[PDB]
Amino acid sequence: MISILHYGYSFIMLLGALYFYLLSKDPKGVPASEYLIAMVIPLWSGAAYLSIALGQGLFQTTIYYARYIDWVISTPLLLAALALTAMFGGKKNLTLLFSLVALDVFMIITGFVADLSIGTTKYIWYSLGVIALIIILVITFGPLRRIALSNGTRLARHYTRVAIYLSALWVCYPTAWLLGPSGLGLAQELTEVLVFIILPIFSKVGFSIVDLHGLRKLH
Amino acid sequence: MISILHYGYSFIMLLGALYFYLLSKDPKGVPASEYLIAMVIPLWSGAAYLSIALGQGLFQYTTIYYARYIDWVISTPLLLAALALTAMFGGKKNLTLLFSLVALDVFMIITGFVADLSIGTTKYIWYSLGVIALIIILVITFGPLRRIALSNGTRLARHYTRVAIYLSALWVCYPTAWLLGPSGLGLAQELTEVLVFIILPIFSKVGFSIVDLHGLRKLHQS
Amino acid sequence: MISILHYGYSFIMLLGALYFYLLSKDPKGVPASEYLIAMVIPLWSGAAYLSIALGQGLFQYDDTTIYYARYIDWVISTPLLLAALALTAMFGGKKNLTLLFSLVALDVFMIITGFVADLSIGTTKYIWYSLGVIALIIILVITFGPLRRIALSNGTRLARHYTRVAIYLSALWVCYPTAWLLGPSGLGLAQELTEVLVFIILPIFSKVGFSIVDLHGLRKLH
Ligand SMILES: CCCCCCCC/C=C/CCCCCCCC(=O)O
Ligand SMILES: CCCCCCCC/C=C/CCCCCCCC(=O)O
Ligand code: NA
Ligand code: NA
Ligand code: NA
Repeated sequence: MISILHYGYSFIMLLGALYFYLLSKDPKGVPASEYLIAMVIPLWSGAAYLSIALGQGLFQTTIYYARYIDWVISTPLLLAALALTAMFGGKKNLTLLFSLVALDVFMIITGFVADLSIGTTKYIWYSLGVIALIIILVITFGPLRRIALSNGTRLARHYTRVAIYLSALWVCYPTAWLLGPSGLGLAQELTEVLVFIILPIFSKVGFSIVDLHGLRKLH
Repeated sequence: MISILHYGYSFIMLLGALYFYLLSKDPKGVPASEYLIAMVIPLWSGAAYLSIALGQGLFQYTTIYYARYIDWVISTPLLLAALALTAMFGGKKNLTLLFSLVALDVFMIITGFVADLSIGTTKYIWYSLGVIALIIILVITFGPLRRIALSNGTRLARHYTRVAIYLSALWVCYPTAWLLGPSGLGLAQELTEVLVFIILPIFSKVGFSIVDLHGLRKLHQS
Repeated sequence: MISILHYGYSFIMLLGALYFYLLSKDPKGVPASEYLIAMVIPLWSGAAYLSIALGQGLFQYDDTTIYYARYIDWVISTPLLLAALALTAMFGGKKNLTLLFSLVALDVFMIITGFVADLSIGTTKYIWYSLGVIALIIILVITFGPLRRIALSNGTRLARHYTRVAIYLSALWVCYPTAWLLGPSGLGLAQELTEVLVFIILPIFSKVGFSIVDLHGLRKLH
């Protein structure tokens, strides 16, 4: 079951990538950079999840290490997408964007180190990752939202919608991680696998459908 | 012999790097970034192949020359950056297209490494994903990236076309050698593969940048 | 004691990061990028040294302990430190990102040769070490030559600040390979505990000390 769920996920990622590629050819005022980011996220994730489907991107708790290889690239790119949405039609703040990238890469590395750790040490690393996530959300709903508001009512309305979308999904990851085999071990592996199949379909493909459709409608 | 071939390779990389350094001191309208990229590629490749010469950048698994992937994951995106910057010479940069090539290329090299670690059907899935990435890189090279070159005038576009064809002819030899040698079908012997992955990169790295830098320098006015 | 020294270091990195965050809130003409770099350096280093304090970021190898988390630290914190130095030289003028990325490439190479030297034994170790020292010498040539000439092109006052931080950085930087060679990774003349103390005290000055000196001096131009 675990193998065919990962093959299915990789196929959905490939269809999302092809959809974003088709949109890119009639871009309706959205810069090519947004289409490139929207394609890299699912292709990279698709490849990492294909490695799990093939029996390769895990070692035996089972550590699904290919998830961290995925997220360490896909998650900073998602925050770049969200930052570029806030900045659409205005000056870029690349400092703020790279602040999110740095927090996010740190967050994913702490999760990988937490997974390889035992006891108190595990929850130290996990806590540092959660703190990085809180700072990401403070930026999202604070200074980054203020840039979105500076770019007019329609853009700020779209940004708010994708900020809530992204944030609601993002808080689910560390919650599932803590409940599952990597943390307290209350949730079963098969549950956790389905959560880390379904959540990222929404976080990667769903998010960029919502984001690119909104930005395109501003044309 | 395999150790000595890697030492010789590393020495040629050093000479190439020092030659590009010397050109950089009299740049003839070529920006400093082209000289930097042309130096990093052979110095990085030189270090990676030195590790193979010393017996460190390889392991038994059949021998995996893993230091080749450490080499290519840096030197190959930089070579595509060089090609892209040639297409954009005298005109506006399209860094979105440049980074598209980087992303495709890093993915291609990683699928190679994973293919080398794999056995059976799995090996050929990773290899095929790498080949698809290469095909897209060549579609970009001869389609949108060439249209940028054509926008920068006749002489630049002629040079771009020479460099693009030179790169493409060498680049298709890599996955061809991979598939024929011990990592794939095991038709060619280890030594044969080693010599191909010594001689190809001398032309791909040092050769490419000699052609590219000389062609850009010739466009210089006074 | 080694564990407690690392906990104390991480705490000092966190206090430094918080000080730079507080300065960033009233920035006095210094761009946000300088404050971000000044925060990332100590947070990253603090995390890497936390892994040593917890007993994770080290292993036994040749009957000696490799503090591998130092190289994880330095491969990110050291290129950021050179970026901070380069941005100081360019303050009030056109950026030279080519020269900045030249220093980043040299620096990342230098740290990687150190890591490989640490994993090596005999002649091989000193080959890798020597390549990293060559990279450091080139970094220092850049720092006191072309990068200082950029600082001089941004006027007397900026160039005086640049020269101060260039000397500060360089004096600490030459200590690292010196300690490395004397200590258990090299000749084994200095004891493990001495090398641990050196690689605690030096980085407090290199990371937090450097950004205090750099940011105070830039803020005073306001
Ligand atoms: C945890 C990994 C650490 C990686 C560090 C990455 C971030 C630090 C680097 C600095 C980025 C600064 C960006 C400068 C852009 C200025 C232009 C602008 O603000 O629009
Ligand atoms: C050892 C690993 C090497 C990794 C770093 C490689 C860096 C090579 C890339 C070149 C960057 C070019 C900088 C862009 C130039 C813009 C114009 C300028 O301000 O000079
Ligand atoms: Na976006
Ligand atoms: Na070029
Ligand atoms: Na600075």
